Amino acid sequence: SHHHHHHLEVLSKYIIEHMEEGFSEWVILEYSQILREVGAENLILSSLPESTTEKDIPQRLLKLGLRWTTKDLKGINEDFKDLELLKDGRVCLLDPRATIDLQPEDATKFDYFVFGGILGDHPPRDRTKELKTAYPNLLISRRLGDKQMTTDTAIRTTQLIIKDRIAFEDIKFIDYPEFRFNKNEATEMPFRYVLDKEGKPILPEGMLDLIK
Ligand SMILES: Nc1ncnc2c1ncn2[C@@H]1O[C@H](CSCC[C@H](N)C(=O)O)[C@@H](O)[C@H]1O
Repeated sequence: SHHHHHHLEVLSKYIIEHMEEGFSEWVILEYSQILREVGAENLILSSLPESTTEKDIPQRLLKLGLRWTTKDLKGINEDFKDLELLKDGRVCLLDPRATIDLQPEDATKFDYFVFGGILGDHPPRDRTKELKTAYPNLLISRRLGDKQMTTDTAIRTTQLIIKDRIAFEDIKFIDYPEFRFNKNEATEMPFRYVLDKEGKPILPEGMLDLIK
């Protein structure tokens, strides 16, 4: 049969450079949330190890239609005909150490938004800089405020700024929220989270259950 080889993909893009070994439960929950929020057609998981095959991708992510590749930023265009050439200046790296905060007018300046697929540590190990130094002529950096976010929070904030055109200063965050389940067990999450319409921090589905 010849009809299922169709390049239907042709009919803002988010790129996560996977920088973890394998897929921990937390990574799977975060990536799942990202897929649900930006859509499988608008997300690329890149830079997976060269030995990566479909059996190495978690079934929770494949079920959501994850588009993934072992190519890095410079090779992605070979793999997806639908991805506009990643070109110098039009690719934004979201970087906690950028000088300039992302603003809605940056929607006119960039076509691709790149994030480290990193489970951040505290203190940060500044691994996102690796990305900036790996592609010195491709990427232009933008910040999302002065506090570390998880990958799914950073993508959610970027979508609020770029698609919904909301200024960074207008986004309601909660910094380092505590989740207490009894008078003796509590967990403070050392990241900045977006607040939902109900005043609660937005976490990936199942994250709360995992923390407890
Ligand atoms: N304040 C901020 N500004 C811009 N991007 C951010 C951000 N906080 C998180 N991100 C995005 O979310 C990703 C995961 S968090 C950063 C990992 C941390 N630097 C460490 O090495 O431990 C980053 O790679 C970045 O792309």
